[PDB]
Amino acid sequence: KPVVAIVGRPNVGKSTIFNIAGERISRIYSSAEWLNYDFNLIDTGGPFLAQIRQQAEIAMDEADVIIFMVNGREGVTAADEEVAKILYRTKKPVVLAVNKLNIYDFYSLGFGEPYPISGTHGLGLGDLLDAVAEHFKNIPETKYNEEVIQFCLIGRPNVGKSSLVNAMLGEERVIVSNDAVDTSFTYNQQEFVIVDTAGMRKKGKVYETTEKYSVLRALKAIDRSEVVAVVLDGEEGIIEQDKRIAGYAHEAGKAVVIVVNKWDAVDKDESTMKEFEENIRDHFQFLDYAPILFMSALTKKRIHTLMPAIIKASENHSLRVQTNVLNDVIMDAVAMNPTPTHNGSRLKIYYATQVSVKPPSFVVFVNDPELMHFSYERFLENRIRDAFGFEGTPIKIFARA
Ligand SMILES: Nc1nc2c(ncn2[C@@H]2O[C@H](COP(=O)(O)OP(=O)(O)O)[C@@H](O)[C@H]2O)c(=O)[nH]1
Ligand SMILES: Nc1nc2c(ncn2[C@@H]2O[C@H](COP(=O)(O)OP(=O)(O)O)[C@@H](O)[C@H]2O)c(=O)[nH]1
Repeated sequence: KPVVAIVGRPNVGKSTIFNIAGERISRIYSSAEWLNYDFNLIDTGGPFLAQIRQQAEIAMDEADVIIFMVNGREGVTAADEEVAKILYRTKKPVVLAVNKLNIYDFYSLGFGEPYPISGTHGLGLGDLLDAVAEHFKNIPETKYNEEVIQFCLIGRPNVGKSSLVNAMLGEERVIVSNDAVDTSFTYNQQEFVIVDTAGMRKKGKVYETTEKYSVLRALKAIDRSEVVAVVLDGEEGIIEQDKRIAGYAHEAGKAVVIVVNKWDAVDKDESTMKEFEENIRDHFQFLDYAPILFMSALTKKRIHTLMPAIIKASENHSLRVQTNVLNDVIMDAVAMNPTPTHNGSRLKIYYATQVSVKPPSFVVFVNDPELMHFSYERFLENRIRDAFGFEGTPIKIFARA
């Protein structure tokens, strides 16, 4: 079922590698017999920059996974950087392949680990194809246009999720559209989809006789979303079940916004809001990046703040940083906070780059990864946040030799 395209400037060796393909499906090719993997290929044959652009465009729309190819003998070229600069506009997985041949500043292209390959005898192909196949189980069951922002609202039953969605969808800036498990709409003319509103529209038809299926349904909604709105009940406060879904959204690397509903019903004061906020921070210690919003679906108070926060969390989730700035910020962290020694060896940081988006992920090339301690990693994380923002999203840092 899965579809794969190969993209790159001309003369990097795409034809040799492509020619992994068996027989044409009458365009689309099936994978050859020797491959222990099951997928289809899409051809992209059919001034210099605009004719490269056509290929990448088609690949981005149809392919589930994209192999980005460069030439090892040339190194990274501006032409490669341009193809890179197009491929940034997709949320579909890209895997980088270095042909003809060392593997240092291909990380600069910003797609992570470069997989070296030769086409004469197919050296490196196993590793490449394993890397591509790993993405197959994360392919969207339901497919939307690239522009659409997908988010979910999850929480415990009777926290007012349905009320919130109806309160949100009844605003002047919103236009509701017209696979009716999801709700489509625009807000300030941007397209959005709320994942799994069917499970939210379930009651009235069905008695929910146990939470265990609701929770598993919510985990699946999360898998499909870029932003997760975790809704807490203002009246009752945080109980133990709240933590599970939220931890899952965090571990899955999704953008998160915390929403406290039913704020109309708490006995307010300036102190009451700040106490509830710090209580969230104590119970949800892994969601420090997540903004907290107080609103009432009932009386419509501060409902207008929800969509701007989803947009912003979504923007930061997809943010791609410049390498020179990134390395300046990390060297500024090392200068303000000298690295801890380890018996007799000090951590040295050579170079940093971004390896992916959604969530933002960074690789730091070091001496030895073991000397990079959890606490110092957290320190780098915080320094990265102060320089770039990143509100609403987790970020990942990995040290590599
Ligand atoms: N030495 C070496 N040369 C290669 C390899 N793969 C491709 N080439 C050469 O690079 C050239 C570029 O291939 P090309 O047919 O332009 O593929 P395109 O990317 O679809 O244009 C080919 O003529 C190959 O001879 C390789 O693994 N090793
Ligand atoms: N006091 C108060 N009650 C609310 C608010 N929002 C929803 N409710 C009530 O909470 C109950 C559960 O609402 P529902 O939308 O079914 O929550 P869901 O289980 O998350 O879908 C309903 O009876 C609503 O009347 C609010 O902002 N304030």
